[PDB]
Amino acid sequence: HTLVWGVWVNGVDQGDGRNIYIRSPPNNNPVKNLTSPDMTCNVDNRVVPKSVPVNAGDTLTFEWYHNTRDDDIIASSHHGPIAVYIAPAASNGQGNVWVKLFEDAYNVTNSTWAVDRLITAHGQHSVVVPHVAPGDYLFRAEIIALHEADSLYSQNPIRGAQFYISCAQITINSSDDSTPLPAGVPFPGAYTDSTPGIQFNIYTTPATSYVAPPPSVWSGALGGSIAQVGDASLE
Ligand SMILES: OC[C@H]1O[C@@H](O[C@H]2[C@H](O)[C@@H](O)[C@H](O[C@H]3[C@H](O)[C@@H](O)[C@H](O)O[C@@H]3CO)O[C@@H]2CO)[C@H](O)[C@@H](O)[C@@H]1O
Ligand SMILES: OC[C@H]1O[C@@H](O[C@H]2[C@H](O)[C@@H](O)[C@H](O)O[C@@H]2CO)[C@H](O)[C@@H](O)[C@@H]1O
Ligand SMILES: [Cl-]
Ligand SMILES: [Cl-]
Ligand SMILES: [Cu+2]
Repeated sequence: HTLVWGVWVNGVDQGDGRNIYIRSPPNNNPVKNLTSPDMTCNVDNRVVPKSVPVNAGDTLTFEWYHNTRDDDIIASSHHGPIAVYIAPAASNGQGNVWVKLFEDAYNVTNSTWAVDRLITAHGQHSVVVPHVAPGDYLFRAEIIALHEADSLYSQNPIRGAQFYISCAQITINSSDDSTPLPAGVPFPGAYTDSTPGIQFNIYTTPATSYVAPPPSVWSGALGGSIAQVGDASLE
């Protein structure tokens, strides 16, 4: 159970974005039905009044929290990967539009899941804004908690992979468009019961064998991190 509080741009806090520039759901419960319309941008996908201005090459940091800002972030049980996707905003996240900018699943070097590192990072993970066409975008940050993913939700709706999905409205102002955004995948639709990384038993299957759900990270993506970029406690 986790939500996005807001974003930072080049280490500058853009302030509380909930229901303002984040398409916030009413609560931190997960989405679990892979064919749900809720897979796009969680259960309350609608235009919110603001979009955060960025330029190509800016560091864009998502900040998650559990109950209050800069708390436990997400229950430690919720091991799993983190991904960020981008789609043009006029799509409203519909159709073949979502392009993956970031993936971090299990780090063999550190012996930690992305979620484990997200907690240590006070809920902060970042991407480099890509060199796409100037305009309005949705950045879809997705945490998959795998602690009940040994079952398919479609088998047993009390369990399944858990999707914590948050869509931020971002406006890309200055961009040379050196990497035009291609068509991408649909949500719902990209993940199915047979997709690698959706059904996974973390109790019996080593995390060294985990394969995150496709799609692969786009060739235009410039990278990211899971690391504290801003200190919320200084405000
Ligand atoms: O035993 C089932 C699994 O429970 C996980 O804890 C979650 C609880 O089941 C869930 O009810 C609770 O939901 C809270 C939420 O955390 C809180 O922010 C909100 O204000 O109220 C909700 C309703 O009470 O969330 C926790 C996760 O934080 C365990 O983490 C898991 O190990 C266990 O298998
Ligand atoms: O960040 C580690 C993460 O990498 C995943 O592979 C990506 C990589 O992140 C990205 O830089 C490159 O552009 O594409 C590949 C393929 O999608 C990998 O799938 C994860 O297991 C790993 O934790
Ligand atoms: Cl939970
Ligand atoms: Cl959310
Ligand atoms: Cu939870």
